[PDB]
Amino acid sequence: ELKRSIPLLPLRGLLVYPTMVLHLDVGRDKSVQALEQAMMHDHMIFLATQQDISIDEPGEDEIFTVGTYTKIKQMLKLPNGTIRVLVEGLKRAHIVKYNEHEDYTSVDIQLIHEDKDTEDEALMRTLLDHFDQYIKISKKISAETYAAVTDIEEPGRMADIVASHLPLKLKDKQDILETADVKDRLNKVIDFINNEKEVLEIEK
Repeated sequence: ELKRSIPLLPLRGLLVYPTMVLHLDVGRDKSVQALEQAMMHDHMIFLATQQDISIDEPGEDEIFTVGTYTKIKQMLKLPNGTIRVLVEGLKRAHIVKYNEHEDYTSVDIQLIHEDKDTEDEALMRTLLDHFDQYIKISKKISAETYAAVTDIEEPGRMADIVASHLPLKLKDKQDILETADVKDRLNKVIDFINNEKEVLEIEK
């Protein structure tokens, strides 16, 4: 099944699956044009993740070929010229023709099909069990960690140890190591925790 001339929206550091519903804040000129172009027609767009998160104008080489045929549900034009859109993934599809225009990129795609056994039911039971084991195990580990860190009397040592358990990029951990001053170190770690807390709430 073929869909011609679908406006392309390259995602950075984010992947949308069919049936997922989320808000997106769009700013790249060529991305807001793609949105605006879709709203002038059937409200459909093609979301495809960029491979290199640092590129601002990705060519076909820099986007994955398979992505998600998507529906714009609500679109809001912000003060600054940015757009806040609510989208819903519908179907997976693959780029089959790349129409790079001046204002935005457009793409021809072919919808991909799948598609409930009694095997499938077992596998789901297994998926849920392992997922639950993994949730249970994180909860258990992090608790033991909180209790260990609780009994630490030295500020410098508490800042280091708490930093070593947070999901921080290495360069951030290195920053902590490179912060000799204990008060400065504690502050940075507190701040890191806040970011990690805010990021969690963002992804939800």
